[PDB]
Amino acid sequence: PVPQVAFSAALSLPRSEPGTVPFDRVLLNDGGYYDPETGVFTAPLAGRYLLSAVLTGHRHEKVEAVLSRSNQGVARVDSGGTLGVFSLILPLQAGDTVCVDLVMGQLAHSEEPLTIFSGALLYGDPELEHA
Amino acid sequence: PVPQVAFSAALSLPRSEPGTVPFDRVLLNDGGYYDPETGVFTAPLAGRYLLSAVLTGHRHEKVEAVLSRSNQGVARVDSGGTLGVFSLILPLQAGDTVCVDLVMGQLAHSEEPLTIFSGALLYGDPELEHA
Amino acid sequence: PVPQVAFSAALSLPRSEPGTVPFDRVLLNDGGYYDPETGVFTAPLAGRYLLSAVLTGHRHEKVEAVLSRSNQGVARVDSGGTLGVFSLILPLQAGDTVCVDLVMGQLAHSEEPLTIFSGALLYGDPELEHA
Repeated sequence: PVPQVAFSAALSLPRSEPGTVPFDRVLLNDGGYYDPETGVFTAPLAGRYLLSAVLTGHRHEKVEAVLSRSNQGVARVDSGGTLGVFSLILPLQAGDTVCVDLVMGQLAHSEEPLTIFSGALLYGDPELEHA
Repeated sequence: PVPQVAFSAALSLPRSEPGTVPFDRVLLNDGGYYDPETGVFTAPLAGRYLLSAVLTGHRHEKVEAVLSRSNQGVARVDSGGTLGVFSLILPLQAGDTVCVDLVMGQLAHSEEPLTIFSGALLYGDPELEHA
Repeated sequence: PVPQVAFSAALSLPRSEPGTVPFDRVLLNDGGYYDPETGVFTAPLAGRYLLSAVLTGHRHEKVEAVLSRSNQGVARVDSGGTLGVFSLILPLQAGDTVCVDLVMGQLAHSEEPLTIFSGALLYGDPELEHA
């Protein structure tokens, strides 16, 4: 079959927001699949997919590292301003969910950056089984 | 059918040029399709394609943002040293034309950087119609 | 036929290493094909592939440029801290091998950074011949 799924959204709100930023730029993503408002990414794709996250510089320090399902830790989108970090590929389980850790030092500063999260389907698993 | 099109060129001229730079490194692009001398990109591909522009740092300030056909503004290749900015995907119309705006402040300095413009075909629209 | 090959490894050793870093994070690469311990990349893929190298900043100066088979020089993974530099595409010969040049100034400092080398197959040459 052909899952033909693509997904990508852009954030550009005006100024001071009440908290974290949602996404109003629907560029391409009918099913949505991964809500960037909560970051709860439910990926049924099953296959090989191209993921790309935009890394804010923020040289003021702190450690950003997104959790990865099945191992926790695992920085695929690593930002240092059984466990390893990867960027190109994407070892993800069917239905599993990814979550961002954003807490590595309390005494810090207050800020609200912006981030773009795109990720398009490249190839899906076409059975590929052999009894 | 199979449009099988790829296009990408590299710039590396010696030193001071009389103005903007052309491209003499033919890596892979028989049809050419998008003239990087004028930037008039006529894309007949129609489908999903992979585009990648190289961002010069130039921290000296000024705002670089490439125009996008149908809306004007629209920074897909955004560089800040209905309208939104995207990097991974590429919503382009068949025959559409992309153009860069490079004017956001007159009182500035004179310089001539270099830029690499690669972009390879990923998947094309194979009819996909259903009466 | 279907070569179905993917390859990518991650390095994260503890602290001071005796020399260059190997790779213990097997993310996806059964054949291996390109040993990152020596960098001797033997690519039989033959087709179009997506390559991505991670560039360490190292603003302390020096010139890093990976050699390219068939021409020598040719900086595909260029880092300046018949010959041209490209990043997206990948003009590689079947069986040829790529090697990194890491010597552009003797009077320098001693350091041992880390690097991630991923590269996944996109499309292979399916005969495409026409007597």
